[PDB]
Amino acid sequence: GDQRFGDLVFRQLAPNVWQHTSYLDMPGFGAVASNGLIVRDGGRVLVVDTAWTDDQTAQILNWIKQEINLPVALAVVTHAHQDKMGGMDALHAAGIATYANALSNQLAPQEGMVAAQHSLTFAANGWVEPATAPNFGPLKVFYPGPGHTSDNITVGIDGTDIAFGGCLIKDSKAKSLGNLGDADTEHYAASARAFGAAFPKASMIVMSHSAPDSRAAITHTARMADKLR
Ligand SMILES: Cc1cc2oc(=O)cc(CP(=O)(O)O)c2cc1C
Ligand SMILES: [Zn+2]
Ligand SMILES: [Zn+2]
Repeated sequence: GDQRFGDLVFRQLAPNVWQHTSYLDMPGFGAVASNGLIVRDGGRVLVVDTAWTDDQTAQILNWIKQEINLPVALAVVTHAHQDKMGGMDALHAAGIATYANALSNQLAPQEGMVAAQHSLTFAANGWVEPATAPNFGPLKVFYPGPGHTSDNITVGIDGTDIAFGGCLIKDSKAKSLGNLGDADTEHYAASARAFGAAFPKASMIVMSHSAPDSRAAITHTARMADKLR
């Protein structure tokens, strides 16, 4: 199931979808895994989230070249923290068009991140304004409200049972909501439930720091966030 490729791990989730996993030593927390996605859409590849670092992200591109061998048309990154945007320079060095929530791009410099080239904006109901996400193919981008961060976004993969919650969603056995340093504790619970409601048929919930889980990940994350109120 898991394919080790250098210091990264890749796991196929569906015929056209793989999870990428990279690791960073956090003093006091061990070597922390972070997950993103790789999607083949016909003759091109779409990426959700970088790895923690430029070098790791270049290795994702190397894995794509060896295992898929199609151009990477774009990447979308799901908030302005290192696990999701730390490898932006590697995407730009490779010539890949990059997208993030406008707010993520605004926050990127102060977070020590490099902004994506393009900014996504969202309707009042949370769905991305399609003009800002051209050529996204099966990627359906949804802003659920502030939670893990104020800028966190989520992605469903049309034609699959997969939805990606990023750092907003924790697994059904998680003991905490993780890093709340930039979290909106008041709105977290509602944002988690809004993610589930935006992707009601998604049976495989992919997230940043745990293996894919059932929809119980959503209901359990929302119960834990209730305590922050
Ligand atoms: C323990 C911990 C602390 C953190 O402090 C930060 O400032 C940013 C992150 C990355 P995050 O997972 O929040 O996107 C972070 C991650 C972990 C595990
Ligand atoms: Zn984060
Ligand atoms: Zn995280």
